[PDB]
Amino acid sequence: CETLILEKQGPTLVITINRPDVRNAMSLQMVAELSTIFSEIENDISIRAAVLRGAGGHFCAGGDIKDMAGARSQKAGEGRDDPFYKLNRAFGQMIQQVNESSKVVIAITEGAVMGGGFGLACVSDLAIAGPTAKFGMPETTLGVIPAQIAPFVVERIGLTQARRLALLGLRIDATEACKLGIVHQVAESEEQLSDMLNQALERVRLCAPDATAETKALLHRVGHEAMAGLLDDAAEKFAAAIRGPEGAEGTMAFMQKREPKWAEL
Amino acid sequence: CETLILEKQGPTLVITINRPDVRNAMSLQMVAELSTIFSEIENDISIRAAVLRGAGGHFCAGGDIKDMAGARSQKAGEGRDDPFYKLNRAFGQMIQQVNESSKVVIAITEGAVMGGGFGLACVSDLAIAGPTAKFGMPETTLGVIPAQIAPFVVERIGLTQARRLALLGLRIDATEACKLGIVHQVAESEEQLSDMLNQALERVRLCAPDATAETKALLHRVGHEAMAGLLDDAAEKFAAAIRGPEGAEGTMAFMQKREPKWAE
Amino acid sequence: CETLILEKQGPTLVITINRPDVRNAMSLQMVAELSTIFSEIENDISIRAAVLRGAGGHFCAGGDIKDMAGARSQKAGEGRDDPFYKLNRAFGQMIQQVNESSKVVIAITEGAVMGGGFGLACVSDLAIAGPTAKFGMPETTLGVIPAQIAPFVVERIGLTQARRLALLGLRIDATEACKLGIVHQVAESEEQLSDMLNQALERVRLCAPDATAETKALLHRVGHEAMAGLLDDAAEKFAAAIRGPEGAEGTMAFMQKREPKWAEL
Repeated sequence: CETLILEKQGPTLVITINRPDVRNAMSLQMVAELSTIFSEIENDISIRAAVLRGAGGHFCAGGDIKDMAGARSQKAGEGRDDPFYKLNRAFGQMIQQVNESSKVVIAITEGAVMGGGFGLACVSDLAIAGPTAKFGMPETTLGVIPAQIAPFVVERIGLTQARRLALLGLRIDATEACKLGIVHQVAESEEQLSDMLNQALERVRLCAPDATAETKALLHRVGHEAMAGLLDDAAEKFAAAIRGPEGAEGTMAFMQKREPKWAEL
Repeated sequence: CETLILEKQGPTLVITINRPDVRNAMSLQMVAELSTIFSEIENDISIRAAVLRGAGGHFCAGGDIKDMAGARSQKAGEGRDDPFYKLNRAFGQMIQQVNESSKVVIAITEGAVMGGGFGLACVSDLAIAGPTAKFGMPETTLGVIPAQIAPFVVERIGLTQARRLALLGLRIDATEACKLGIVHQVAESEEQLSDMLNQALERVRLCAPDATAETKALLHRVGHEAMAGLLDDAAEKFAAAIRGPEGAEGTMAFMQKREPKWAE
Repeated sequence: CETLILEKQGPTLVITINRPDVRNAMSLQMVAELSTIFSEIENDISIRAAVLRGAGGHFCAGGDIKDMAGARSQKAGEGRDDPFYKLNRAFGQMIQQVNESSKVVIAITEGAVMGGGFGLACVSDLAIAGPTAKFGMPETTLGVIPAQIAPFVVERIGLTQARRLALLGLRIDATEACKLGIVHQVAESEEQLSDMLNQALERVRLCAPDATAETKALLHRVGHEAMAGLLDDAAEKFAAAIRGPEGAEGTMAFMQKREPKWAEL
């Protein structure tokens, strides 16, 4: 990886965004590497959680002006052939992919949180903010549509709060972001961040990977199909988990007050 | 009823979940009794609210291990004839049915709130927690899918807050449950809990029964169909209500600065 | 306009509801004039924002009895032809229209906010409450279904908080209204109300009109079609904006550390 530092750490992969020189501005190249890492871990057993963090006290400054310059310089198509379409769309593919990943996705969100980075925060299972975290959508002030980001902001916090943020192009701080639900928690120091992150990784260790993945997929279906058919499907998944190896293991563990296999070390 | 105490009390049915010995663990039998009570009152016009409360300071400890034992020992099945399927699915049927009941459903949640109990709280029109209420999804921790509960958590508080509770299997206190919208209010004493309950029941007395039920049914349709057609249907319901008994009665009551008949 | 005082200031149309005599009870005539104004400005490119305010310290005290009496007098009919149908439906028509307007809609809500007024507040891009603001749904208390208003309350604040307000016929104050998301901010006094308005109008000045409009329409689509197809269309809108007058102008503005033309004082 050119753009990211990877580190295994028990059942959890730490992904550090590694371009502190340009405040982690997000380039097409990064997008592709993120897409790749998430595709590779998707059907991997040892990885239960993925932590997203930026090197240098900044999560993401925005896009990379260079990819835009690059795309202007290419031949103009008009459709999905247009280099600006292709450039922009890949941000949404990757964000959506991360949203639907079978892994527990944790975003540690420091300093600037913009563009693609704001999107990633909007699709995490847990987001923790550092006290300098700033979240903004200045796009319309530049005559640009926040096309790939705003839709995840609507899912994240709802239409009512998203309207205000997106259409007035506001920049907000960690405390307001937490109140709105962009992030779940705010840490008042670099220390508290660590504790909060560790507590959450503790939680990941105790939770069963297959059950966690099946649950997560059920959650994304709520509200997009009738509840009754969803619950039918949910009950089949329950019956299947009970008769499969994880549920078997989990029963034994509660019998003897001991930790289950997936939770050891 | 064997798992529930039913007490009528004006236009309000008080349903007390009554297995204090096992801190109100929810059994298939309880599921069936709840489902039956709610079908029976669905049209009984003298009942306007149902209050759900657990005896002995706990709402629901979880599922009944004995129902699972029972299912294990039955003959295994393919898919929807699997006994685990039937057992689990019945919980979601009851919860969905409570959610769509034409009555105003108030939940009073104290102590442990888990499994079916958590689901019921997530499906109430008003939920009031006592200071000791704890809400947890420990399921994935035991290699179990919280299949019939988590979906109602998502409906109740949104995907963003539900993914965190469910996927980290957290257990939260009343204040956090209120802040997220699992419950609407938190009492700080048993007394404050009674008063809030009584204020809510007073509001139920003042509200017209057929209009409350029609309104409720429309609230559930929002976001599951095109808004323009919903408003069309809603305007027909408006017209019908105005023609009918309650509208007539309601306008007069306001004209004569007096309580309407359903408030009696 | 018979019920409304209209005032233009910059690209902001200030619409003042003007029946202080009856605390701004919303008549069928008011509904018709509101719908007319929003139809006309929909293309007028000199208007960027519409501000809704009430005269005399109240936003809307409810429906107009006169319209109801009028409707009882008319020939009864069935379904679409029922005069009660017609009377009711038009309120939702207008509210939906205002919800989807291309303009940034700001609601300034004081005193009573009920009926159509509550509905409007629930479809604003930004709502600011003054300290006297009171929001209620007394309809079922009168044997009436709040048919046109409640569906927007559900979109505004969610089913969970809306079931309580609506089905117990509650009336709440400004700070509870803010906590639930009916309004986005609350003022302590008159002059704070003015600052908040001016700050919002400043943000409107800085945001480019066409991009604001395209973004707003993408936002209303979220949750009502598959995400992937929506991001497809979003990227198309992004490309077209980049290659349009507004996008070219905006990059310029940022090249020469100068305001873009749409910001022009």
